[PDB]
Parts: sequence; C-alpha cells; structure tokens
Amino acid sequence: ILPFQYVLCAATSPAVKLHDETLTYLNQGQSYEIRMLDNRKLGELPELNGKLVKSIFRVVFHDRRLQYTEHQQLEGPGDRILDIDIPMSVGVIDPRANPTQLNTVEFLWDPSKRTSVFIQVHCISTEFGVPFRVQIDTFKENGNGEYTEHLHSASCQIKVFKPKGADRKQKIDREKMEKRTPHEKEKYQPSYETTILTECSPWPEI
Repeated sequence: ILPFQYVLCAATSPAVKLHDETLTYLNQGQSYEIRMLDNRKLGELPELNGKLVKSIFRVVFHDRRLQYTEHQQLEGPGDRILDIDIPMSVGVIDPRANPTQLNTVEFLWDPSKRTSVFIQVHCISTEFGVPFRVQIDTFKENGNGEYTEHLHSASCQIKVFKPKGADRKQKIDREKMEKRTPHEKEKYQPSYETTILTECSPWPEI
C-alpha cells in the first residue's frame, strides 16, 4: 500500500471546502516538525527492515503551470528557501542542503525509529499570495549506497507569511467562518491540528 506517512505539525485552515486539498499557513523562518512514520502493515517491503531510506524534500509552486514556468525563482549570498533545523531534529541521518537547489533538502532515516525533521521555509507567498507545495519523495538503496529506487511521494499545500502572519490569517479564517450560516458551515472541512501529506505523483527526476 502506502509505506510511509508524513505529518507536518501545523494546523490546517478552517476555510477549505469538504473534499478539497488542505491548506496550511506557516510563518517564514519558524521551525516546523514533520514526523516521518512507517505506515507498513506486517509483511510489506521486508527489504526495508534494518535499512535506511532517503527522503528528498522540496518547496515548489503548488499550481502546476506556475511551477512549470517559474521553477527557477525557487531554485537559485547564502539565501535558502528550505532548510533543515538539524539541532531540533530527531533521527535525521546525514542531512544535506543542495547548494544548487535552494528549495531542496534530503536526509536518511530509519522507519523503525522515531524520526522528526524540523524545517524552515524562507520564501513568502506574497513575494510572488501564491500557494506552495511541500513535496517529499522517498527512496531505498539496493546495497551500493545509491538511494535511487522510488518508494513513495506525498505533498501538502502551504502558504507562507512574514512571522505572526500565519496566526493572523488563521484568525481571519476562523472569524470568517463564525459568521456563516449553519448550512454553509457544513460545506467546509474542520481545521485539523496537523497536516497529513497526501499521495502525489513522483517528482519527475530524483
């Protein structure tokens, strides 16, 4: 099935319709926890038992046409769009920030062990209010240390604000929903206290 689950520890907006993708507001530069979980039932991928996997994280534009045309705005002194807060992280092995892709980081982890990566996002949605996508692609190696066999990809939709802006936008969403009729409130999903990433197409290259 789906061998892993990734949980971004930030609440979703309460102003999204029932069956639409979640939207999560983040503050620029704030460390956010992403829990890396084994989602396998008994028996799946025993080759993973006792080995590590590699996850590659990207922050890209959520709209596909905007990503197709403006991807280089996020890719690239010392000005990164995505970074790993290594001192706060747990179970994060050999973390690396790609010096040529300022919106990409990677690390190894053991799905049998507690694993929480903390990330900071430094691009702001209004410097282009466009949504971004946090995407994770996860790989195994086959005995030569090359983590190149794709296992799983998932992603979530975010907007990033200058700090406190995410709290402000979440408050505006709450106060907008409070004004709506009962019959219209029913058409929206509640805010969830974490953001569970959902399966997506693999990134077209490793």
